[PDB]
Amino acid sequence: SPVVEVQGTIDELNSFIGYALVLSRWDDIRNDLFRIQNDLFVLGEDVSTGGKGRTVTREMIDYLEARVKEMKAEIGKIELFVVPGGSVESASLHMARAVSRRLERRIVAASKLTEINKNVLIYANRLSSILFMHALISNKRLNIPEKIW
Amino acid sequence: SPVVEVQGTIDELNSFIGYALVLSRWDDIRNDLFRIQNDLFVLGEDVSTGGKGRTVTREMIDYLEARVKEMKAEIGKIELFVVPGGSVESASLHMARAVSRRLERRIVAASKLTEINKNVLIYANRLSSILFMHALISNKRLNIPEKIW
Amino acid sequence: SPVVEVQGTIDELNSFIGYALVLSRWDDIRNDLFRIQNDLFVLGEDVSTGGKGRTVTREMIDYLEARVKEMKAEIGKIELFVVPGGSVESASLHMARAVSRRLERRIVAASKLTEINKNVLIYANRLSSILFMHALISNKRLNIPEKIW
Repeated sequence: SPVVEVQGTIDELNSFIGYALVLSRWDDIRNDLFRIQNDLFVLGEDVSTGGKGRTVTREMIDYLEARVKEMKAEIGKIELFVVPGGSVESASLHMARAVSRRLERRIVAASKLTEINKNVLIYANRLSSILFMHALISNKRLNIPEKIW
Repeated sequence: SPVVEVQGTIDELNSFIGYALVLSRWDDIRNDLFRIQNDLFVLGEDVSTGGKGRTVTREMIDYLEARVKEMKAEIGKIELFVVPGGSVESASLHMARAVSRRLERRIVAASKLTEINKNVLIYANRLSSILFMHALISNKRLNIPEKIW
Repeated sequence: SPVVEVQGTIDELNSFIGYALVLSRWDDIRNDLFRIQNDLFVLGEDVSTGGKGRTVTREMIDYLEARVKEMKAEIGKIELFVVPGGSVESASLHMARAVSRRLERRIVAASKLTEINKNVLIYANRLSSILFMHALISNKRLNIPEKIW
């Protein structure tokens, strides 16, 4: 309000990511998540300072994209319509992903009323993607098959 | 936006249900929850395709109602103002229930701007009810009394 | 809608608090949380009955403030920009805190359309504060250092 809603959602997302992090059992995913938590403070500042302070960089976005590609290689084909769940590790990541998608919606809504750097929405979008991959990888490493609709 | 918000909330709800499912210890509740997760994909399609694709059926609604009646028989009298919590199993179901109630609110809001089949809101309403019953049953089976306000 | 959104958020918050309560390992925090869950029913009635029924008292607000001061003494200096997480106990409290902050936003929005007692927003604000302190105390007692951005 106008960006207070976005800021609040970033905060909520960060808390959900912290929860997923505590449950994660792998260093690569844990490192991704901790990096993201720090990136979210930058995203918040970018949005709040109208881009006058620290800003979301293309490098930050590229890291998420690179990790997504790497994990897609580990998973292989991804059948559409994955039922979210399986393990608590994956479940927590799917909940975090849902909040990240809500963040995307809030950014889009706020952008129509206030100026927001394009990298903010782009980062949020890539974050939703990496969290989905984290969820799939977690189940795979725990020997839990995905259920499809 | 107009239904993007509803779709996003369905997604969030599905993730919370998946979490509650992983924590559940009984086949009847687990089966209800998995059925619901699949029903939510149908609900999403109904809303997105304006009812042109798959739609929420009265049969789907009736199943939830039948299960609610069955569980009400197991619980007996339900004193109003149950403090949500007790066990992690029940706590997760109460969180899922809160999101389902949010889904109801989002459907009502969207229905004033776009056409949405009546079965969509009805299903969402019954879902909020069954999740409440799941929470009560879970505590009962775990020997945890409910706390009342 | 106008206060239906506030009521729904209070419900969601109560469910998140119940989750954090189940995970808590200390009587002081557990007692605070249970008191809050009961206070939330009062907050809901205050909002719904337009202040005609039970209302949020200054005493209820004072209790939260007193507990916050007490816990600040246990923590000592609080470096700004705490990354939410560390333990599942703290993570759940940070998630609850995010929902409480959302409640604050919803109350502010609703107050511009309907009359709401000032104690309602004040209580919500203090609740967000105490949950943050609960999260810090939980990690401290579990020998988990906070991570700072």
